[PDB]
Amino acid sequence: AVKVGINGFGRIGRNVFRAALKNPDIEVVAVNGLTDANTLAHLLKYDSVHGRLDAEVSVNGNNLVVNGKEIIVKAERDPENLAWGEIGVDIVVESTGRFTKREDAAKHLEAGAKKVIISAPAKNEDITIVMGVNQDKYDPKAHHVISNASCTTNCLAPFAKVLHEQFGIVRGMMTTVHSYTNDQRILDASHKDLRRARAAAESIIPTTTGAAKAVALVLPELKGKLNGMAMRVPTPNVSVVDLVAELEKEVTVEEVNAALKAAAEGELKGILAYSEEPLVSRDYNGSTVSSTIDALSTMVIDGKMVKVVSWYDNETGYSHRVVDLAAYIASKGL
Amino acid sequence: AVKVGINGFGRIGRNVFRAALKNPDIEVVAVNGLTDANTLAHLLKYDSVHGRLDAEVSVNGNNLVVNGKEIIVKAERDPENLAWGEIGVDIVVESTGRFTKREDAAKHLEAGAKKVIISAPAKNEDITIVMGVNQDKYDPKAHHVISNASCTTNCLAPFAKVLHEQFGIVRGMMTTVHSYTNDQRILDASHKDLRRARAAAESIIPTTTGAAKAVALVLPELKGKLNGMAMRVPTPNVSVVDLVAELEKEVTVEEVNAALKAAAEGELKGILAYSEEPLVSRDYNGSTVSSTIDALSTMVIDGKMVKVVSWYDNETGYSHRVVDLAAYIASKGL
Amino acid sequence: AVKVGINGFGRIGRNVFRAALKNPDIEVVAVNGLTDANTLAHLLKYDSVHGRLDAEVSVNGNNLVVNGKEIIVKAERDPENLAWGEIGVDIVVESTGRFTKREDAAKHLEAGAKKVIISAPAKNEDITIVMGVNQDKYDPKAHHVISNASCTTNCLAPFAKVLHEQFGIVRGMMTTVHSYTNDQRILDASHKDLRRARAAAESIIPTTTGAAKAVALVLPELKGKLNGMAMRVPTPNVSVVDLVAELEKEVTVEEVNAALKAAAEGELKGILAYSEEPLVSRDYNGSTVSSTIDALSTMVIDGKMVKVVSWYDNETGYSHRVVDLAAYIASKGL
Amino acid sequence: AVKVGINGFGRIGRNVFRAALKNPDIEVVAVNGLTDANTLAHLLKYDSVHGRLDAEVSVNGNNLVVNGKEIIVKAERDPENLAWGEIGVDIVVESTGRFTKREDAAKHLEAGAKKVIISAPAKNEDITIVMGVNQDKYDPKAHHVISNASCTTNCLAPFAKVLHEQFGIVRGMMTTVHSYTNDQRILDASHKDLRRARAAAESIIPTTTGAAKAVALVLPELKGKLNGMAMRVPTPNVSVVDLVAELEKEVTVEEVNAALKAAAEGELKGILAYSEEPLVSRDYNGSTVSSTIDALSTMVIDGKMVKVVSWYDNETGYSHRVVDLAAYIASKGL
Ligand SMILES: NC(=O)C1=CN([C@@H]2O[C@H](COP(=O)(O)OP(=O)(O)OC[C@H]3O[C@@H](n4cnc5c(N)ncnc54)[C@H](OP(=O)(O)O)[C@@H]3O)[C@@H](O)[C@H]2O)C=CC1
Ligand SMILES: NC(=O)C1=CN([C@@H]2O[C@H](COP(=O)(O)OP(=O)(O)OC[C@H]3O[C@@H](n4cnc5c(N)ncnc54)[C@H](OP(=O)(O)O)[C@@H]3O)[C@@H](O)[C@H]2O)C=CC1
Ligand SMILES: NC(=O)C1=CN([C@@H]2O[C@H](COP(=O)(O)OP(=O)(O)OC[C@H]3O[C@@H](n4cnc5c(N)ncnc54)[C@H](OP(=O)(O)O)[C@@H]3O)[C@@H](O)[C@H]2O)C=CC1
Ligand SMILES: NC(=O)C1=CN([C@@H]2O[C@H](COP(=O)(O)OP(=O)(O)OC[C@H]3O[C@@H](n4cnc5c(N)ncnc54)[C@H](OP(=O)(O)O)[C@@H]3O)[C@@H](O)[C@H]2O)C=CC1
Repeated sequence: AVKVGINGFGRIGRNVFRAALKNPDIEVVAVNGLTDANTLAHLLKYDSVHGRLDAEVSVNGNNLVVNGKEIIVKAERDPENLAWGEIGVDIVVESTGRFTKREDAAKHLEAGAKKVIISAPAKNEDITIVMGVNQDKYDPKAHHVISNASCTTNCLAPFAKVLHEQFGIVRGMMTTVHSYTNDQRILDASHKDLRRARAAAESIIPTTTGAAKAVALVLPELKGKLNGMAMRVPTPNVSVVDLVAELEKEVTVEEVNAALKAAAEGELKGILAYSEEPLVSRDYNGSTVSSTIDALSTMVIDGKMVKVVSWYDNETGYSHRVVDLAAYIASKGL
Repeated sequence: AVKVGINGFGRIGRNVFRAALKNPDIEVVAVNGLTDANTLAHLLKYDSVHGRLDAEVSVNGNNLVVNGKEIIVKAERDPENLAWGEIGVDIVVESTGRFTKREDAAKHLEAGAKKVIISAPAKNEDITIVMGVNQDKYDPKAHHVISNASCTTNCLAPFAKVLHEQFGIVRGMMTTVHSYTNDQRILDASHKDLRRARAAAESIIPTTTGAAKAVALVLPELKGKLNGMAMRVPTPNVSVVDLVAELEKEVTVEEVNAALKAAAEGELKGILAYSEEPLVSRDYNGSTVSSTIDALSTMVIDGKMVKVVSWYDNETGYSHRVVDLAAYIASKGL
Repeated sequence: AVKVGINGFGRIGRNVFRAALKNPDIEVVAVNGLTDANTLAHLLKYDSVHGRLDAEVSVNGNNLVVNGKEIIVKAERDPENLAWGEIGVDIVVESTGRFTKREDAAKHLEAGAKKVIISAPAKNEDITIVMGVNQDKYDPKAHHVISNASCTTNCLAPFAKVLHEQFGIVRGMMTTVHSYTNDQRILDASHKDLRRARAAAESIIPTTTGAAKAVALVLPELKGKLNGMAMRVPTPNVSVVDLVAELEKEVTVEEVNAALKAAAEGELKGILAYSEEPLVSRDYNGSTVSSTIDALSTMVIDGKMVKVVSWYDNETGYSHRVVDLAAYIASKGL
Repeated sequence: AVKVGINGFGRIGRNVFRAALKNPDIEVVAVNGLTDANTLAHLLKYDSVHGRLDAEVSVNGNNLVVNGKEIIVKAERDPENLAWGEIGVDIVVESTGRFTKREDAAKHLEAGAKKVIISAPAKNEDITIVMGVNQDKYDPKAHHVISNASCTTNCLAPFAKVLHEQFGIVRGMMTTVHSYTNDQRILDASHKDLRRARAAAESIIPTTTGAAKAVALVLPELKGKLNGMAMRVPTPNVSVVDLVAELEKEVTVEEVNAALKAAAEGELKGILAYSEEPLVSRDYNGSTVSSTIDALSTMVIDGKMVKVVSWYDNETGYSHRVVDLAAYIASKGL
């Protein structure tokens, strides 16, 4: 229903396009990338991780045709030259990873767009929203350049919000055993992060994460109470968060799990999910929720230190949340 | 000079042999497996994880000849029929993974060996030892079936000791991101643990570990103070411990790091290591220590919550421990 | 209609089941393994390669329930004690990998079955059949212990048949760059084959194959004309046969490609397929045909030496042909 | 003795460096990249595939100090601004993959160098040399910009030369099951070759090669009698060539294998090795030789068709021939 555009047709760009296909409220009408329509059609149809797209994918001239609907293809590397206004696009998904500072992503608004959602942590964005945690603090008048946050922050927040509401977190650390991404190297090559410079499918690669910090942007009362690290491992997709927190109240594994299960059926249905099954990561590939509690891994020590473990498909769940935010923003009118 | 017999020439047994060649104090004279000498020489000679053995390996009759010395090869399924006496083996390394209970491991004693080291956590053993932490508590008169704990416990124990001795650990949670081992499956197949039943090279597989609780055997005062889990990921060797604990005292990163570094250069030299280089797991493949602190990852929240990260080559570090334990026992006079 | 029993609920055993679920002409009524119904149930439901089973899988005591249907779960490691005769089973799929010699597979007949399908190259079988190539030679009154050959032979026989009737093969050699299977080791371990004893997910492993001479069994015209090898590589599923051959006739890539495409659209429809898309292995995961020609890879040198590349999902394509042979055999009287 | 400069400090540039350290005739005095000295020295020091370099590496100013010798680090994205002449560099190793047209490679000569070796196949290069095959055609007067060929052409040419010399090649096809390289993609991303645009570690990926045809640039008699393709698999290093040739004379495996053994221990020692061991890829990681015949894989059909399989560590063997060629050039006069 609401016209949308995707700048940067990559892992997240193509996955948002795939998710958009089932949302009614929105309609992706144009996409921009650095490649031709034929490459774009191929990468869109066949995916190593997500499989063959189930739709009629074709190319007419330099315009994609998916299930009969024509999508316009651009190759304008400079975001102010896209002309979103010429084609009616109201929402633009910024997923190139290059325009995360508000002044750059703002170029889309220059080009005619009304709202810009950045699929990554940002700088000086008008607002940071994690669906299920603070979409409500959104104002159509004041927020135009919204950050959807990171995939890691999307997994953690929802169940950090419950844990906090319920038992209260005094402090905690998280580690995300995360699959590799396109920001890494196939074989030892230059990278600013000397660890990410190393062969991705060959080692456990410790790296930084600002996801633990970022959650304070959506859960202010958790400011200065969390921190953590990341460990990129040799799987192509699906990651897991392992949170160890000291709470204010005294609990047991059973009360902690009952709490998460309740939210998963209540307020966070669709965002937070609860699994009591002993699954592995390849089983979460295709998961649309942002966070699935591995109930079997919950642990308590001294009645005050919990260990919660959550799964998340960094591409599918996050892409879906981009679609959700898009459609939510659109419903608040613009 | 002390004759060593190895039962179960697999990953730990072969590596223990490899490590044994570097130490003259002991002499491996016998090895028991369930294949021919020819299959053993090849598997000993070519290692996918560690590379070719630097030494002459040959097959004479059905005994191995490594650097001219002939090693007796046995094919006794039943430990009771090994006759370690007939050939003078003094210490036996029990590395089959099948005889971790006193009932079975003791069969080696009844068969003529004086001491047995189980290269894994055991049941009803005379004593559980982690070198550098409590070997001093070994009693040559009272202890015959010795357990050398697990590779995880060996990693965490030596630094847990430091943090505790000098700071005080109220409570802690751990996660070891572990390479996969031969107890897993290449493709989905039957397994007691439905998690380790899944294709090892394809997923991040959460599983259990008694390592955390096993620290209490070697460090009695940390009984019931720490607990944890594991996450098997797609790498062939090298693992890492992630400990998150609450100290008695309020420290800083530098504070913690100073203590671990000091310990490694003095107290726990050769056992505990300290690294300030941003390395990846592959870099630790071949490392002989038990624990190398990834100093760039030490982290503190509030001054009370610490996160320390430590690398350990699960096969090489551990096997050099088995060799050091076997040399220490023998020094107490068999 | 026909009632089926599966002996060895392995990768092939469970994928044959998944395939059968869709077919009304057959009916899986019981499975045997070396584990409990709860383990089999979980393995049948979550697959690391093919994903979750879209059906209702549950347990009823010791029995499996799948979509309202009850499947008998046994755990008899000796075919002699299977009693298929008692439960009404007509066709038994022998997919353990341990009973491929008539002397062992015929036990199923003695146990009351009417036909046995060996899911691998057999010894002293009654007939080896490659659907599409020679199921026509199947005699219902004479053949009862049937071999469905190997996944590689099922890939190769279809197009070698076509090229041979079309231009006639004079001699050729093939290599199957194959995915690793459960017959290999995770990390270096004992194996009847020292190539296969090496860490599977770590190297390109040359190994032997009987698939190319086995072809002679279904197309005797090609006896002593073909030969070949295999190289197991680090992918969990999907393989590709590489055939280079000397032709009786001089041809063009374009002629060779036209023959193959015609056979796929006509005679060999559903077994031999043809593609002109620039695809990779992950793309053929789920494929039901036995052999898919990668036309872009087709080459010709001197108009006499050709090269033909074909894909095959070693688990799915092969699992579907077992079901196909099951229904064919059935229809011919049982 | 002869001062060398390396341009492009990548997998091939750093490996040539490791090689060069161990060669008395050459001396790398300078390297040019596109990143800071510290990033370069960490990449040189730790290698995920080859290990920790045994030599003291440090960064004195913007220069690298290796084993006491200071190496000049430049960061000129443009060849002619390199001033190789000022610092007295005679031979420049071109390993960026960007200056393969003799016109671009000539810019080094513009900048003061006397000779340029392109570590890849070139366009309009002066002479293409494969060590052991045609280094004798090098003319110190006529040749300035020289191509060392590709790792694949270096594996194929030496045994093709032997086969055609002893038996005579009527024609043949080849396939190099090759490891992935930096020109590939981590996860599905834009690429000129749609096969290479796919996740490198996840699939078997069929691609094209110039190798088989490029053989004629070293062995002209073989012009037109060869062609092949490539298949990159999920291994980080070490490749294998699989040639099936229709020979002129009727031979036996023993005869094909005897001729190869002779040359390996005679005329081509150092370049062609011969193995009768059942080895796998990981075993050739670090081989300096250009081609090792897997004697066990040698097979022949109809007395005229043969298949010979050869291993080659694509980074190390090739990096050792560049140094070799460099040293041979130095010997002929600069
Ligand atoms: N992968 C994941 O798990 C997640 C990633 N993200 C974030 O999303 C962003 C992109 O990541 P991801 O999709 O993973 O990576 P990709 O590299 O797969 O996607 C980035 C895309 O941007 C395209 N691109 C670059 N510049 C332009 C341009 N100027 N105009 C048009 N297209 C352009 C690139 O095209 P080309 O390839 O031609 O260079 C590429 O297709 C980053 O901010 C990342 O941190 C957030 C959550 C999850
Ligand atoms: N892998 C690692 O990183 C570490 C492992 N451990 C422990 O070490 C032990 C071995 O593990 P790992 O080395 O990985 O396993 P492996 O599976 O590689 O080796 C096990 C060996 O035991 C042999 N074996 C089994 N039964 C017998 C028997 N009855 N008589 C003689 N030989 C026998 C096997 O022969 P065959 O192969 O023919 O079946 C096999 O080589 C386990 O207890 C494990 O928990 C502890 C620390 C680290
Ligand atoms: N995988 C492939 O790509 C293909 C394999 N094949 C052939 O299929 C056959 C099966 O192979 P695959 O599916 O890969 O292997 P798996 O190991 O997964 O399956 C073998 C099944 O055999 C079971 N089994 C072993 N002994 C018994 C017994 N005595 N009684 C009951 N069940 C038993 C195993 O149980 P458990 O694991 O609990 O011990 C397992 O469930 C082999 O002949 C193989 O050559 C043919 C085409 C394709
Ligand atoms: N890899 C192998 O197995 C083999 C490769 N080759 C050939 O070697 C060449 C490079 O291969 P490989 O090492 O694999 O690739 P890499 O990408 O690892 O190396 C490319 C190197 O060149 C650098 N670079 C790029 N442009 C410039 C520039 N303008 N000035 C200075 N430095 C530059 C890159 O730096 P940066 O990373 O910061 O961009 C990088 O260090 C190619 O021609 C390849 O075909 C030949 C035999 C074997």
